[PDB]
Amino acid sequence: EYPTVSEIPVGEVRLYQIADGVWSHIATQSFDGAVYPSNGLIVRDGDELLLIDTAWGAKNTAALLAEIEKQIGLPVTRAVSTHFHDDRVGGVDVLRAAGVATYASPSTRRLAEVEGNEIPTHSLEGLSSSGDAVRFGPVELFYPGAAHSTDNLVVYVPSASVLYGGCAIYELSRTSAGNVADADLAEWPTSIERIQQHYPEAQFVIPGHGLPGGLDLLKHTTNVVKAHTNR
Ligand SMILES: C[C@@H]1C([C@H](C(=O)O)[C@@H](C)O)=N[C@H](C(=O)O)[C@H]1SC1Cn2cnc[n+]2C1
Ligand SMILES: [Cl-]
Ligand SMILES: [Cl-]
Ligand SMILES: [Cl-]
Ligand SMILES: [Zn+2]
Ligand SMILES: [Zn+2]
Ligand SMILES: [Zn+2]
Repeated sequence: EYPTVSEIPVGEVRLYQIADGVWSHIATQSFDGAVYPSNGLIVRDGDELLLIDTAWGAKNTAALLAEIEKQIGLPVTRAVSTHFHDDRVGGVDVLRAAGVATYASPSTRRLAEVEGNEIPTHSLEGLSSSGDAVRFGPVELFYPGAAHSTDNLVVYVPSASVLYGGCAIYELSRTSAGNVADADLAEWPTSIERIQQHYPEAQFVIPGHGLPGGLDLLKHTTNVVKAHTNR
């Protein structure tokens, strides 16, 4: 039942329950003349919610907050953006105005400022070196090293065995690499290796765009990235 790009009008947000207390949020955006879906995560944090990533823009992120209230009804109190690009931080201003405490690593905040993108308020400590992991409410944040971007984080939900890869992990239907201008193509396979070694127990893997799957999505992503490097 996972919604695909043709099933979500731009401006609307859909939620998909992955496991007890874990949802993905799915939105769509026009970009480069195409339409792309984009995922983030919602994790129950007691009687509150932790949000992972915006819904790629102010309008989409307002729709995200509305859909969360309609379908879940717990307040979003904190949000983490997993790298500095607009599908992760675009809409941070909307979150901030709604009383959400927004977070990102120091590297993400700096890169967002350089790029002209919205800047999450709070700085996450302990994620500056490859292999670093820190617990943050009901998730673990992991910096695997540079991949899709130099700052990209992944998010593990231990209670539900859900690994959220953000844009460092590709869905299976994507067999070519795109929008890699800020990527470290050479390090990306090694960074995925670090993810597999650190979260071998993941049952579900959620890419930044497209359908969830299992841990196969990690090897798939390595295969596609390597093929692009060699092309
Ligand atoms: C423009 C998007 C976005 C940008 C970024 O973060 O680099 C920024 C706007 O936030 N992230 C994307 C990604 O690749 O992670 C792409 S969408 C991806 C491209 N594509 C080709 N076939 C299927 N897809 C999905
Ligand atoms: Cl961007
Ligand atoms: Cl705050
Ligand atoms: Cl706060
Ligand atoms: Zn990106
Ligand atoms: Zn605060
Ligand atoms: Zn992306």
